[PDB]
Amino acid sequence: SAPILQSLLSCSRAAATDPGLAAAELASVRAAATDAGDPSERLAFYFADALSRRLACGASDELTLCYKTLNDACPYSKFAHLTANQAILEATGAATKIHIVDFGIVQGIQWAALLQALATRPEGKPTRIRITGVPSPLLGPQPAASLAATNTRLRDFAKLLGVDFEFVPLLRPVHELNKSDFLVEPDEAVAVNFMLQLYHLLGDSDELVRRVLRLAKSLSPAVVTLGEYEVSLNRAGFVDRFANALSYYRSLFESLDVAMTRDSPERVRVERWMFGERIQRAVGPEEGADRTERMAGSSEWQTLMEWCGFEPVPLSNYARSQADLLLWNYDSKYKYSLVELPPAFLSLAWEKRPLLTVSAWR
Amino acid sequence: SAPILQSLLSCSRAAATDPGLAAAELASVRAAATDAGDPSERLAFYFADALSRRLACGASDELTLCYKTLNDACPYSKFAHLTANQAILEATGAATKIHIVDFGIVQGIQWAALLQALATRPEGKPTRIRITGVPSPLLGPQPAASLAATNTRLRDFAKLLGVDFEFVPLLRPVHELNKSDFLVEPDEAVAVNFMLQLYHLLGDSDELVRRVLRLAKSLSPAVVTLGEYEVSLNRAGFVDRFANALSYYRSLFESLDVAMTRDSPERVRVERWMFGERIQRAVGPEEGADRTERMAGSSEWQTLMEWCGFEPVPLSNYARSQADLLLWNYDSKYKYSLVELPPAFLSLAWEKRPLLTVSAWR
Repeated sequence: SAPILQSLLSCSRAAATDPGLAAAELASVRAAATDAGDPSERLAFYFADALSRRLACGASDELTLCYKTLNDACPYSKFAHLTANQAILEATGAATKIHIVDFGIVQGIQWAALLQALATRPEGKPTRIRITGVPSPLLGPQPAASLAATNTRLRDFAKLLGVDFEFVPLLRPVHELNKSDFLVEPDEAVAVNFMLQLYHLLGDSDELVRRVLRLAKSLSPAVVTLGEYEVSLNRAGFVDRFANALSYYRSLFESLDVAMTRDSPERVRVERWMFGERIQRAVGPEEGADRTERMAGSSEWQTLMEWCGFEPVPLSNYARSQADLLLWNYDSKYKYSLVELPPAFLSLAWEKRPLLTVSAWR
Repeated sequence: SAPILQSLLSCSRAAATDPGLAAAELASVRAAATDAGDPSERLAFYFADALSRRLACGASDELTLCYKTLNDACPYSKFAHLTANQAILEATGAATKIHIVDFGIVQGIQWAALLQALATRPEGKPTRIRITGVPSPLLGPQPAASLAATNTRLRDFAKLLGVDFEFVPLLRPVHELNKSDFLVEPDEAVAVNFMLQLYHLLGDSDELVRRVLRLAKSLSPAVVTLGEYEVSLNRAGFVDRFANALSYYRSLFESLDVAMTRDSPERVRVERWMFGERIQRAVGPEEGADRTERMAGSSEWQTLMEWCGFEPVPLSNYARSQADLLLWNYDSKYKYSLVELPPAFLSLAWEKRPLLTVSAWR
């Protein structure tokens, strides 16, 4: 472990104690840190900033560009989508009519991939596919242009498969939606998809994540797919959260380093506006009900899903191969691998540290 | 059309006439050209160089790196592989044992993709898949380390699918191989794959391309897939070849420009060692039997395939959708589209100009 990061960790520990943290210690880390240097230097830059802000207190455009950059450089979103899609395909094989509910849609590519897969599945192409999409916070407060374009794009794609298809959005806040808003029909199989979405609802209270998991369960889904960041940033106390976050973001920062140049502006946008802001939320001033954008590890998610009446579904026999296929062209300098977490999670890891975990439930 | 390119074209025309080309004209193009400027400037640089060499006469490492760069920046190889694989999957559905013959294998990714697809096909997973691979010239005169590693990688992948699998290489020159060398068995379906390979055999004479197409036919394949550069650089005379090549490479150079930075060293490697060398071969000094690395348009390929007793096979109903899916994340600055060429070719185009064409035959 790099000295700048060990010094940062001792800073967080000192900060949480009675004597407190000396300015010289934090100043030394801040001096050594750089948002333009190597991954450990950049990482310390954003963490030392957040720690400063914590001590001092006592956009939509950025994010959408960031999301696109991250997914061109890294296999995270593709891993998650394809692994979720394989679980949906297998769960819904006996159905001729399928209804997908996407809590937190960004662009349409997961569903374009799924449509292609459904068209060629063993049981034969479905006679109807409907998608109901709740826009991801990544699309901002003004998601209409983006959703309409995704709708058009998916409907044009479905025409090229010869399949009856519909897409509709739900724009009201999820906390106001009810079962009847999803317009589910008795003759269709439902799959519910939560990809990098549900962590937004974690809070001092579980009520919002409970309300939407109950809502999902009420649709009697054939399967519910969950894709989540693998880091425990919820109820743990500050010193543990700081350590958990530092290790997690160290892996993310390193995977950016192998993928993009040291001077890439796109890279800095991701590091500052996506990762840096998340770091501020996890390790910055805010606490209790004020602390937002929490994340949880896979055991905590399992506890919540089972609490809401779901049970684990094993992933496909062909989920590890599909994920290896996706990683095939990442040469030797990349450090991606797949890690199983119990009971039925599959996670994409960097240097054997799980970063993005996918699971299926019913 | 850019003035530097129109000036280049008039240069080629002057060169082929009796008066000849004036040094001032070619010097003006050479002055304006730059291997570090915009696509039309880089293009003129390599073409003006080749034209100079023509007038004056009266590696494996480079290429392998180039191939990797090109395929990380552009969808050409993925388009070709996935479209070929879909045709193989459909042709071999009724078979429980499949034997793939790959003339010109580079790395294993086409077959890893096909194995994944076969494992999930409607008819149920095959009981045995064998692959016989002839190494691509891109692997150089020393392909053993690369082939062995590909073999290992594909066999490890097949274990994760639960399918009986074998891979073997053929290292002798293709002009010495015979039907018995492929060890085909009466109970298996054979697919033969030529992806960016057969153009290497085109020559003043057709004998080498004839010999290998007859060899393929003798294996009684369920399907033969062909993927080729869409540019007529074979029997056409110099002024036509120069014009054809200039238009073709203009599209390739432009697609690199949207994908990579102007100062990328990787980009220059591709432009100089892959494209620049090909340009030298097409438009440089060599003629008649000395002219090598010819390329042909889709009509010429159809003539040759039919001459060798093959007939066109329609591509999948889901080949256009699969190709749209592959292109989904190329944003608006990219100019890729799909173009049908008769009778049954599918081509990936840049600004509506076909660049890489795939077809199936039997």
